[PDB]
Amino acid sequence: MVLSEGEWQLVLHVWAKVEADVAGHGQDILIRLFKSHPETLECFDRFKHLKTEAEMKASEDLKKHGVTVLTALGAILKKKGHHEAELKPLAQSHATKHKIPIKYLEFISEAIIHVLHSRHPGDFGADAQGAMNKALELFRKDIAAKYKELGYQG
Ligand code: HEM
Repeated sequence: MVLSEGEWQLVLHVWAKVEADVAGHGQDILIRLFKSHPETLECFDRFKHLKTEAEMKASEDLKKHGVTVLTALGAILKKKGHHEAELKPLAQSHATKHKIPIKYLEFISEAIIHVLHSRHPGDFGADAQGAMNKALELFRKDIAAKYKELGYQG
């Protein structure tokens, strides 16, 4: 994959909006993931009992984890594909400790796209959606290659 500089700019321009309310984006993303693909909730021992959207919005622990996820993702996107150093510790933990399959990274990618549409209509048009899709796909493909370098099938 090779994104155009334009595509990267579309990505980073919408990312600036995410940065204006990182915790709100993070909550909405994790909640949308858990709603759309409930099996994913089982991966979080401390959260896995939460039932309703309002319950999840009140979890300080879920909100903190959202920030943690989006901070790491932000640093990776800003590398414009030159993210081997940032991916390594993340592949390590997600392959070996959390045991997350690549398909669940696909599920969270869908949730990111939904939330960006939900919070930023007018500024998340087809072109920005396409560029964000491509950046997230690159991320997932590169993680999957890292898993295999560690000897794991993601
Ligand atoms: C954009 C995609 C993702 C990013 C950037 C991301 C990032 C992170 C970061 C930075 C951490 C803490 C440090 C670490 O353990 O490596 C973490 C922990 C974790 N991640 Fe992810 N992650 C993503 C997707 C997922 C998905 C889809 C799942 C499960 C469905 C998952 C499950 C977990 C779990 C279980 C932990 C440990 C949580 C805790 O006990 O506090 N991750 N992730």
